[PDB]
Amino acid sequence: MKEFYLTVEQIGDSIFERYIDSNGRERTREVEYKPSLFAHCPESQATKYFDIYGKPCTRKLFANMRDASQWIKRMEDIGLEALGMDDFKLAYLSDTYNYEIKYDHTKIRVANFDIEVTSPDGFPEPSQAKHPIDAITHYDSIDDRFYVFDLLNSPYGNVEEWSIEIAAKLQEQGGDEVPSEIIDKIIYMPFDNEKELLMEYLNFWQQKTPVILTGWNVESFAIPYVYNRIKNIFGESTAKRLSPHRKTRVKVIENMYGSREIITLFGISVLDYIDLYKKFSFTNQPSYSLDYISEFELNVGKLKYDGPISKLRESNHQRYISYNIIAVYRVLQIDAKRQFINLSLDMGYYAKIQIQSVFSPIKTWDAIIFNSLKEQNKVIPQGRSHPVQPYPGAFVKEPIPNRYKYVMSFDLTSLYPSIIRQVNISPETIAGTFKVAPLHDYINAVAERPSDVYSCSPNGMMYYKDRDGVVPTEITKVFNQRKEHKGYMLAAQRNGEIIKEALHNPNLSVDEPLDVDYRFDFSDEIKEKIKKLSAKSLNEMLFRAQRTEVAGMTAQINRKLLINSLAGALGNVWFRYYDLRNATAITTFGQMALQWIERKVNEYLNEVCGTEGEAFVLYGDTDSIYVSADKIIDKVGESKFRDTNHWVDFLDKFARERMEPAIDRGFREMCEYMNNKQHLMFMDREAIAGPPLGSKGIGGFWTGKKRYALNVWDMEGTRYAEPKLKIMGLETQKSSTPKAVQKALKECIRRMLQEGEESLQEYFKEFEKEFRQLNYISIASVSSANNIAKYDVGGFPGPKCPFHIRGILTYNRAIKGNIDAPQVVEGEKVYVLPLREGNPFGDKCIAWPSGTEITDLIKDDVLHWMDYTVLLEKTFIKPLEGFTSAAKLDYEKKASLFDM
DNA sequence: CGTCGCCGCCGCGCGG
DNA sequence: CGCGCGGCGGCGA
Ligand SMILES: Cc1cn([C@H]2C[C@H](O)[C@@H](COP(=O)(O)OP(=O)(O)OP(=O)(O)O)O2)c(=O)[nH]c1=O
Ligand SMILES: [Ca+2]
Ligand SMILES: [Ca+2]
Ligand SMILES: [Ca+2]
Ligand SMILES: [Ca+2]
Ligand SMILES: [Ca+2]
Repeated sequence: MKEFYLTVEQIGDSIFERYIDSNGRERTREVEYKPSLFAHCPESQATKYFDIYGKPCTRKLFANMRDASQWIKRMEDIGLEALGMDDFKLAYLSDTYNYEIKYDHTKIRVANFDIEVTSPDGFPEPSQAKHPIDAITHYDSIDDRFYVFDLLNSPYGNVEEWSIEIAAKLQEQGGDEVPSEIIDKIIYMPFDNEKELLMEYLNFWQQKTPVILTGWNVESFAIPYVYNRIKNIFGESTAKRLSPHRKTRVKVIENMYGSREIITLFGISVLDYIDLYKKFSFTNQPSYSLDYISEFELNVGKLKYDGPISKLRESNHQRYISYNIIAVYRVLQIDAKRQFINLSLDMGYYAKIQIQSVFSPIKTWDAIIFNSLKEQNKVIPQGRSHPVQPYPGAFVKEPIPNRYKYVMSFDLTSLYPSIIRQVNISPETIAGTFKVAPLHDYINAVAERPSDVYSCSPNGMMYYKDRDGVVPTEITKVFNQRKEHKGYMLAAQRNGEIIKEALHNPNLSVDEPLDVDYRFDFSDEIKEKIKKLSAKSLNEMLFRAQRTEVAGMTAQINRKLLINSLAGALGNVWFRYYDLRNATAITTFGQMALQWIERKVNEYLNEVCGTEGEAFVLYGDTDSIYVSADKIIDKVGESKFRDTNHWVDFLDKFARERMEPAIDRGFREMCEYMNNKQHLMFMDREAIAGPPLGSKGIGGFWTGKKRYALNVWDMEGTRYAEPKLKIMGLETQKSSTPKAVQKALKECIRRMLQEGEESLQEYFKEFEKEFRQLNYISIASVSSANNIAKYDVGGFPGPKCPFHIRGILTYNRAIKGNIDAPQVVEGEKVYVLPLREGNPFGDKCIAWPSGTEITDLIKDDVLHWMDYTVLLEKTFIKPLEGFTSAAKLDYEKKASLFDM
């Protein structure tokens, strides 16, 4: 096979590399790598190395990496550019793997672990590590086994061995309901003392050294606790055995609030799953406990136990160990679904970076670009110092707040990357500048043509048309990958809707799910078989369809994020190719493109309908437009349609056959105007929205910029079995809004758009009556706990203290002097509740860590003093009044003459 | 060390 | 609750 690296590190003058050899075996080597850097030379000397501007360079080969680094410093002291890859391990990887990397995931050791630490005196601080580690479950991807290390004797209690038999039994049998599919995969090892446990762990770690190290909060907890506990018991050199090269560093993350010291293990790539999940999942959650994320992702119940966790080992060691094992598997199950590890490996190997660098698009793009340029013997520029400067972004149209019955949206495919490709925006393609007219002049096509030679953006920039820049070239490759995966995703989604439809008539039989590839549209043959299947098989197929969809979503949306990050990186000072001329060229062009097509769509539809000056485009944001279709529907007449799907077909056909061709012509004209290198402004129909035929639903409404709701029947070619609410910006979409409130506000909107004013009034009235029965968690707001110490004055709110910080301070006073109460962690999420006047907490609100029940100490008092009225007024009624007034509806029935 | 736009809540200090 | 301004949180692109 083709060799591929596992991990790479620079230690002084040595590259330490772990890799898979041609035989598929893990090896390690130390290389005294001689790096090269470059300096400009006279045009009058022979060379094959040139910078991106075509200036000739001479290669400087160094005896070792430290010499190379010192040369950089001397070049700074002289005042001359030191060119080339100054991250010597990226140069090493480029030299060693001078080909597209084919990796075999089965050869890569992915370790998933978690630890248990019994602690009576509060949260066990990793940097102190003063309490015994009493359980480690370490899953190994290569062995496919859960290795369980269990402490039997501790200063906090001596316990019996864990029973695998009881762990397999149902909870109703007194068991732990450890899923049957992993029972045979548990290798259980009890220990009489913590020393032997840790020594055996390290020996085990030596035999099965993780390449990818993951788990839940392992970077902030498990890793530093294990390292520090071992350091406390045995000394540093023994702790350093967690690194295959025996080197570690104790380092902080730079922020703007506080600091936390994490452990860098040289020769391992740590990908904490919480960090994988936060970057790649495209959610914001009220809580990031594994219980919460597991319930959300997998619909599994919370791990249930009595008393505090600090007493669990003592009271019920059986369950303690089982819940440790189950916690590991749940991360595996989340990954099986989301596929973030797979995504990380893909991106990592593509860029030829340390895998853990996927968290950093700047590092990723820096390495992609460097490899692309090196292939052509081109030399990258030195990174420079730049002051942070604000620059303009997208255009957003101000909508007229109103109901909107029929709506068709259109959206530009991958806007910013396509602008980069169309215009040819790249560091080395800058051709010069032209004299800019006000942007509206370009929008209305009244400004003089920018250039007859070069490709232009209305910010004044000009670019070469003779050849593609490295940015367009490299961004196009990832874009194409993205497109493929989006194709798989949408097809899985369409297939899902076919299964949903079929589920309306399940056939009563014993049968199996069809063996199909969900990434491809179901054939007619498959459709007919599905029409003959039982609910059991259809539901299992739907589950499989939805899993394929999720897999496709992960692959596509994060490649989208990566290509969009290239456009953003051009506006970040740490990017090697930082250039505000290029970042602004993208965004200004975007503002022109949007407003230009607004004009064209308006001009086109006015002609179709025989009017003048009327606005059809009601809204737009960045690259999408929302077109009112009322008049199109009205021109045929609502009476003429058989059912909802019929007018949906009609709008789909009208958008695909009349509007899209007009949109294309309008954009082809803009391309010529700007003299761009390649027409790539592709604006397709996205949504078809409206109320059900014959109903009193309003279809959609806008309250303002980035705030609207639509009743969608068709989204980029996916015809839904049941209409789906597209809601943006409104309170239903915010992680800060109470759960039950999100739910009720969503149902109010559903009723408004699908059913009408009377249905909405019927629901509101019922919610208002029953609201006081809602569980306190379901009605708590959520916020992030930032800068607590800034607003802490003696335990009481300082000047300008935010509401939620006030709540935290109230909580702190209430729990003061209590070792075992959950402390609020700076930066993490809190639930927030209003408190009625004259409560014992001595303030108007209280906040506690999210995802958890509030400590039993103050729960009863919180539940008794919760201010439901404030809750109902602030989180529900005020948002609802905002919706309804915008939609010109009343949520409460107004009095009429009929009341006699 | 991808970006900007822009919403609503809140504290504050008004606003004769 | 009448109002904007700045801080904040949190999405929407
Ligand atoms: C989502 C997102 C968009 N944008 C900008 C760049 C996008 O091109 C532009 C439009 O956003 P989107 O329409 O959400 O995304 P897109 O056009 O790039 O991709 P798609 O084909 O799925 O429509 O807004 C960002 O800068 N960062 C982001 O995270
Ligand atoms: Ca635990
Ligand atoms: Ca788009
Ligand atoms: Ca599209
Ligand atoms: Ca059937
Ligand atoms: Ca869009």
